[PDB]
Amino acid sequence: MVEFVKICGVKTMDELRLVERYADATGVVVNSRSKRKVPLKTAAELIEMAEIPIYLVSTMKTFPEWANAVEKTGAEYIQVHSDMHPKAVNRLKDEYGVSVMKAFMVPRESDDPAEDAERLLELIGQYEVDKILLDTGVGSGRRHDYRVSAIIAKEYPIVLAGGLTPENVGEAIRWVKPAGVDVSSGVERNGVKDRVLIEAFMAVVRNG
Ligand SMILES: [Cl-]
Ligand code: NA
Repeated sequence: MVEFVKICGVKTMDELRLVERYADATGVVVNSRSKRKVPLKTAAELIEMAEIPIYLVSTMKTFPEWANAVEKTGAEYIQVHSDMHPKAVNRLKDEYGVSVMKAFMVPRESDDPAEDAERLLELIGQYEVDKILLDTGVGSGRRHDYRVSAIIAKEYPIVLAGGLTPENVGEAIRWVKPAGVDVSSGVERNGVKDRVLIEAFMAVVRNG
């Protein structure tokens, strides 16, 4: 049983209200290399009208960048998609009172997933965050990424992310057994959050 579902990358009020009927959390992307990027003012509006937790999602690297974006948007939740220092992560929680989900890339430095898993756990232990997101990759290495993530998921209630779709999320869940899943383009139709795709995704998460 997955307890947490996040649909990331809402760009409009229409996409937000749709996602809110299904997801435990959503996210709005700023100051990042992303098709879902919106200006800070646009993110500030979605953050104000959201009725579920909405993450300010970004690859911003430095404290002043994050601090400016938190001041301008009023974000309560942030998703740090970068290797900003745990000390800088902690400064944001104390000085702005935000909850943090930290995203980690799944390393592919060994053919044995257990060794990539050991390296990943030592990086994760360096942070004090509400939530751990594991961002899985593509191609043939994806099966390796699931094997790594499955080891991590025994130690932390991780959120599994990366290329999830209605067609493949069932295998990802019973392979990795995460506490949560995160999906973006897998529930888009021509780049718009799509109700029928979301319902197909949720059916798998709730069924088995
Ligand atoms: Cl936190
Ligand atoms: Na705007």
